[PDB]
Amino acid sequence: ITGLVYDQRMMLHHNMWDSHHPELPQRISRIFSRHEELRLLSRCHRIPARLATEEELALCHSSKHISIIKSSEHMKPRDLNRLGDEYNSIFISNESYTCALLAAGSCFNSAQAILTGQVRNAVAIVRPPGHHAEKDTACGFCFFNTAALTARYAQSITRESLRVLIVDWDVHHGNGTQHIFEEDDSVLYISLHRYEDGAFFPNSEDANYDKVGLGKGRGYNVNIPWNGGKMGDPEYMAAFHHLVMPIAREFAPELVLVSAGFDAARGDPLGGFQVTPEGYAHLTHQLMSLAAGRVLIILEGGYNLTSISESMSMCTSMLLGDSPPSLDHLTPLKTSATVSINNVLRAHAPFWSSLR
Ligand SMILES: Cc1cc(C)cc(C(=O)N(CC(=O)NC2CCCCC2)Cc2ccc(C(=O)NO)cc2)c1
Ligand SMILES: [K+]
Ligand SMILES: [K+]
Ligand SMILES: [Zn+2]
Repeated sequence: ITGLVYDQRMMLHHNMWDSHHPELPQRISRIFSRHEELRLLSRCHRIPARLATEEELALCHSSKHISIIKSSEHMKPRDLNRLGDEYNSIFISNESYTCALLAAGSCFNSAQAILTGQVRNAVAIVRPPGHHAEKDTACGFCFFNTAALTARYAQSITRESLRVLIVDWDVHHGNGTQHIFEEDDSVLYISLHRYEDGAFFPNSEDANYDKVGLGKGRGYNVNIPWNGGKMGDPEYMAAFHHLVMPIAREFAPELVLVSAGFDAARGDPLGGFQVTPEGYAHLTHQLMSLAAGRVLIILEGGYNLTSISESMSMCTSMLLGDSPPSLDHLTPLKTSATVSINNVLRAHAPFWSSLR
């Protein structure tokens, strides 16, 4: 029923100059170990990992960007150090390119397994993350945009115009995913992210609510930016009820990809929010009502090892069919959260009749 892909070879990507960098190899092994402790692994169908090909990376990335990252596979440490400093917040090791290939190819196999009907949904415990990677550059711990590539891969084996919904609940804006699909009406990108008027990473006004897409893509980019607050379950539930789910139902996606960063969880040193594991489980179960249940959960950020292990395991439990948790929908929101939601409603009401 539920697929799961994990490969410890993705642990080889590491930071040679700061072993305490929070994007640790143990991120994925701790999540995998938690699935075993909770006896969820044996309930899933193990999907094998594989390398994405260079032709598949070219679905979203330029040949120059593919070539440069590929060239790092055999660089000396001094060259890996210099190459990394040419990007915003990037460390590179000799294994980084292969791990990025394995992360993308693992989601390709997961999407294919969903599209053949072999599994109903799937989880991908992969690293390095992807949603900060742009067409021509790496950024924010990301080399290739795994979620964006998986969307294009799905279209390449079913129908070119297959309607794919990408929900990005990582605490950071997926600037790479937004730009790749900004003019595309076949891929709806909805991102919830801490914004702080543009001061939170990645420090760009591209993440604001008035960025709704370009050309034919107008209305197919939904930014839900949080400002001046410590958001948690009530704010994310309200955004799904008023924004994500009404838009997603009207879009009627045929496939749902979740850029699932868990750095908005309580205790995360980079996020500062307090979304609980039950909150992530509620969001997952909501998305399962779409696309006849065809949901692929792809790991992005998340850096409290205990928090991400519990949170993603709760999402897998939901995909396996376990009963969703009960949450108080009457809890009052932070006042700035209501302002954020109303700003998004005003910006997207001219494009979605479900908001009018
Ligand atoms: C180079 C570096 C390393 C580490 C471990 C963290 C950070 C960091 O503090 N950052 C967020 C931030 O506010 N930087 C400001 C920008 C304005 C001027 C001064 C610092 C970067 C970052 C990138 C990606 C992700 C992610 O992918 N999360 O899922 C998280 C953090 C930098
Ligand atoms: K996000
Ligand atoms: K779009
Ligand atoms: Zn993040």
